[PDB]
Amino acid sequence: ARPCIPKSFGYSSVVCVCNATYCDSFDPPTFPALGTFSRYESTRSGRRMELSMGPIQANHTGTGLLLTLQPEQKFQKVKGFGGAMTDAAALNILALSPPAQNLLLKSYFSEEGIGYNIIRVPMASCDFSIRTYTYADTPDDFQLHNFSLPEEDTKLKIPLIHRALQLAQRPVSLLASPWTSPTWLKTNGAVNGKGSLKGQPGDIYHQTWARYFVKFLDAYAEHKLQFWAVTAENEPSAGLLSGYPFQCLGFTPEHQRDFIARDLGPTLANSTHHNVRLLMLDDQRLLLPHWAKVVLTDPEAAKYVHGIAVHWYLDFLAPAKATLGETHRLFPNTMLFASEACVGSKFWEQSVRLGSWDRGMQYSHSIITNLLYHVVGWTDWNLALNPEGGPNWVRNFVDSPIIVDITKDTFYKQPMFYHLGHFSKFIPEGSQRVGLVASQKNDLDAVALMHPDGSAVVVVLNRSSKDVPLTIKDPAVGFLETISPGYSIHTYLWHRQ
Ligand SMILES: *[C@H]1O[C@H](CO)[C@@H](O)[C@H](O)[C@H]1NC(C)=O
Repeated sequence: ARPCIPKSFGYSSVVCVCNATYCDSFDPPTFPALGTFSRYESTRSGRRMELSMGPIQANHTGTGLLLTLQPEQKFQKVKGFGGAMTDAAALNILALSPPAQNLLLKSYFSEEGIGYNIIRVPMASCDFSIRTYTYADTPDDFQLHNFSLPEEDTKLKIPLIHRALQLAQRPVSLLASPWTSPTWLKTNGAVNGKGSLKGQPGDIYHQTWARYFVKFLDAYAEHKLQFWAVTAENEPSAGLLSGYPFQCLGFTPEHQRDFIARDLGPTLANSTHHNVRLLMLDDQRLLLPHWAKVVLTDPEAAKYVHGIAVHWYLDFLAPAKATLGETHRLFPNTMLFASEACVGSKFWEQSVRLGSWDRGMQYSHSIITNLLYHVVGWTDWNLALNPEGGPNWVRNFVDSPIIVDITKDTFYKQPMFYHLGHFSKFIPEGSQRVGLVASQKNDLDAVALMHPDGSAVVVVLNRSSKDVPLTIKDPAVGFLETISPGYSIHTYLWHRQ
């Protein structure tokens, strides 16, 4: 194990420096006997996922807040955690020396890292690319004979994905999402701007688009990479806003409904990739529960939809109860998955804030809220960016857990990285969220889950400045006496047998 090498850039906290020959890492996991718990702590004051151990006694010496585990109250099962392998992220990673590259990849997917098991893959270009393009830019090739993968996939994205799964501690699932389709298939013949597919669901246009997903999946299959799921379109509501800058393809909720039912679903279901999951929406949760009602209430469409994917930033504000909550109630069997979660856009804030503890807290808090509202998985945006928040052919407006400084063969791990880690590293796929009852009103954000092996995992986030005394109870083991320091994030682990 190697500790974090702190560096400050004038913000609330520090970043962990990593170069070609050094990067903070964890030792293989070793779970303690019954009556003992493990604590991983990170604090704005510097500490980064530091490990410590303590006892779980049958005696309760705490007189403050009490969180009781209710393993019997069971909810959703976790799919996993990850990030997007965009053109930008791959260019930044591939800009470091090979040795540095592996330390970065291990940071994310290795047991020595935080164990990512999900990777979102853009289908062709998006705003985080250094050039506009699709897999079939040659006009009027409805049978997609010239469909092919550019250097971005074959030289950048794909090789990095392979290297990721190799280092991968756990099985990694791949999620694919399109931004725009060839311009000749669109009403406005542009990669961006207000424009949807031409004609209506069912014609040669929509059929050509549907085929495109299959062509993508084949091309990747040819490269020994199979996907777990695909989104019907990235942020489809954006393609309805006149003059949208990023590559898009607008779909009204009705249009997505007819498209899934008429073209995408049938075409996918009739291909050798029929086992690939189809996720709808993949947009801001403010569009729920409406978008859900329009699509899922149509059997011809619903039968093809495995789950609803949501985005929603952090700098802004949204009500989870009215959005994720209501949607689960109306459709309890359609999983909710977070396909994109970024932050750092406030018009007054710098795009990339090296060491910002606030942005980290926004991730852990947002992940906790999602978990409390049935979400089964999390997919961060760009896996890595430069200090300017790029490259982005349109404009930099978001941060990233890892920032690469190309000119010094070094990369920085932001508070964001560890906050994500507090979850992704200790919540393997298959884990199931369970009850965690607070004895009284408090200022902490907590969530409990049960590993597939039965052990317990509890994350406690303290966004306040004051230290909060806390007692955690597992009816089967006893009481865990601890303290949640102001501006900290904890993750407890313990055997229940
Ligand atoms: C960065 O890695 C360690 C950590 O600070 C440092 O000692 C080393 O000199 C740096 N790498 C190089 C070769 O500059």
